[PDB]
Amino acid sequence: AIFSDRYKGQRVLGKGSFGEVILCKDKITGQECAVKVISKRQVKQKTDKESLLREVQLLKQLDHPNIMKLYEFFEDKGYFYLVGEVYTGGELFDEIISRKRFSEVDAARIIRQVLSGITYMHKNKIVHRDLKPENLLLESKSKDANIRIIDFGLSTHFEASKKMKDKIGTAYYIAPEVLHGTYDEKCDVWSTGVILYILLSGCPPFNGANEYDILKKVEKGKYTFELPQWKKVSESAKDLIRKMLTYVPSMRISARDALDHEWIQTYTKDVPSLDNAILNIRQFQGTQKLAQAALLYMGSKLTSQDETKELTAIFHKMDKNGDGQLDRAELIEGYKELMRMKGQDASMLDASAVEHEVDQVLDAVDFDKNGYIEYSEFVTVAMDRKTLLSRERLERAFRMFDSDNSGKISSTELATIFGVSDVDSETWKSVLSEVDKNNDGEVDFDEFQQMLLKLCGN
Ligand SMILES: CC(C)COc1ccc2cc(-c3nn(CC4CCN(C)CC4)c4ncnc(N)c34)ccc2c1
Repeated sequence: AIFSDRYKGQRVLGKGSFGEVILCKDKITGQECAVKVISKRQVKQKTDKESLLREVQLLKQLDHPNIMKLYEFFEDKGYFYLVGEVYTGGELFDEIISRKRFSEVDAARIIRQVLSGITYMHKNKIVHRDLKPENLLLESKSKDANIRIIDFGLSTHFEASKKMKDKIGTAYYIAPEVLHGTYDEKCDVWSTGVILYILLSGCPPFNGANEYDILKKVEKGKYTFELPQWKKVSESAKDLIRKMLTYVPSMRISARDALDHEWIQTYTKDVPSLDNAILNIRQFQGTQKLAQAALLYMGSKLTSQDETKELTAIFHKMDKNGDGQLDRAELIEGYKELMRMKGQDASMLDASAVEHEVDQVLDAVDFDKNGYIEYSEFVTVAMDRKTLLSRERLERAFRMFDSDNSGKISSTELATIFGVSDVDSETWKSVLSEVDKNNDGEVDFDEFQQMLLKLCGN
């Protein structure tokens, strides 16, 4: 069975752990699904084929309201196609920051759902290991929507990326025992404890100016509740967090036992709003998403340098007599040749999607698609479109982060952003000196963009 014989791509949702995720549709039944596409060249398997196939077969039979439903699995020479149920509510934290109030009742209802999901998967001997806020999706845009946990089962069968653009926001949530090599299902309880701590305070329990500093704190395992906003929080919530953030996993509370904890029993069956927490989460989230967007922008610029020259070289080879003109079918053949090697665009997984993409570029530049075309102009527009989309994505993240609409990001804020982005301190300061030549101690959007261009060799 071939994935593209059955499914057509609608639109790219985004890059998640291990691969890009595409909204797809069954060509016969019209069923919509969310397909995670793992490139075999970029991601290495940890287990054999026997093991992976059996896991998939088990997962397809499992069913729980707080776990993503898996429908199908496909494999070809280059990729794995993981076909799951599509959820439309987005990431939990993105919904949380938009609401006016947030209490321990809201938090307890959220955590009960997470613990219920984890409990169920643990009964079936499946461990997540990489549990974090971006793995908590809302089933729909409804106010009361269930949480659906994504990526259960993946870490067991695939090695994680070492690229920082993939490792953003991982260090806060990882259990200490995962760092040293001996771990079991209890690591998921630790990660949920970290998430709970953040839900109630808006600040990570283990924090630092860069990834390795965060990991050092995690490894020591020590945290406190001495921040002012913990005065608002019930002792039972702090007691549960303690039990989930117990260092020795054998002494740490199980997921199933946490469901029976006083705090869950009291607050899920009077309570003020955690206003300081929601403000801190908004800053946390904003900071995290801008760091991610920065890395993705820089990644997109490098992909463009690579793809522009490769696409030009492919068409040069095709252009036999060398007059620079190729027809639409040839442009498709060359663009296929390109996306064939590169694992960048997952929405270009079959010939039909490539035909469509080529037509969109020709329609943008007002070139007639039924005659011969100046390929060098096609390349420029095809790449400039991606450059523009990348620029616009970054800008939206910049505006989101700039919550007072000042138009600026301060040096203190840059340190925070670049710290999360794990860009070396003297490196970004060096680039800031290049861009900020009046010692303003702040950058507008274009200046920020220029700093990022200088941080990826431009
Ligand atoms: C074979 C199993 C162990 C895992 O298989 C799957 C299959 C589909 C998946 C789909 C997603 C997924 N990922 N995403 C979107 C993320 C993609 C990146 N953006 C920036 C943030 C959200 C989804 N949105 C709606 N529904 C979904 N199911 C997803 C995540 C993990 C998945 C794992």
